[PDB]
Amino acid sequence: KSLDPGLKKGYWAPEEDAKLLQAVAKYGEQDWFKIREEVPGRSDAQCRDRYLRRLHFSLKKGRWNLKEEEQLIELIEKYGVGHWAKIASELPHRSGSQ
DNA sequence: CCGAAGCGAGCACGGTGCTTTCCACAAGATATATAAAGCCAAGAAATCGAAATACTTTCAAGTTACGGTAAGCATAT
Repeated sequence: KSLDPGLKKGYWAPEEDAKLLQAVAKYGEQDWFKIREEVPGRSDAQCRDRYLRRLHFSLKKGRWNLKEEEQLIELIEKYGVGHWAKIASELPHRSGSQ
């Protein structure tokens, strides 16, 4: 993903809405190397996490209400700290980076 | 019948320090036969060493799911 003349380091999504989302109907969540052969300027390593953090549905999002602190408590009560410990390996999509 | 000229010639040259073709017939050669004994000697049958075309495992190579901080931009005070 470095020293490559064919990659693009942009911030927005120019044509990504069509180049990257078609794979949702084309390929599964495996063998991402088939995607980079058709989408120029994008590498599979960043594309995986982009697809993940963009097309996920089950996330703790919204405004901080009077019922979310209990959610945080029961989240940090499942196995422990969760952010950086090994217990993050079994947390479903609850990665530490978020 | 002697005379001249070749001409062949015995005579000398110092002291020492054998092969094969036949009658001779008198022996030889090739002939069994036990019979114990070990070995040499060539033809099959059993056995084992070298190894190649294959199977396990080791080992290099890149692409894989999963972060570690760090920087540019939106919006509340």
